[PDB]
Amino acid sequence: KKVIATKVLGTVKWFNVRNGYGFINRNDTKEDVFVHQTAIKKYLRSVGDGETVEFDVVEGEKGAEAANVTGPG
RNA sequence: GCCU
Repeated sequence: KKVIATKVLGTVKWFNVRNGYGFINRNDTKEDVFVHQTAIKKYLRSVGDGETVEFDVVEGEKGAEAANVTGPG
């Protein structure tokens, strides 16, 4: 998957642990980006609604998606 | 695994 942007900050809109995905609102563009549980760095791979996260934006098979999702430090 |  092609990297489109790196070191992007965003706010978690919601993340559903039953379905394994959610959306992050990018702080730089105000657009939502899909996030799958497997894209979150070390339950073990989850983020919380309302938290600020840092991530890359990549081109998945269905459009842009988050990758390498971590805390901002 | 694209609005729960």
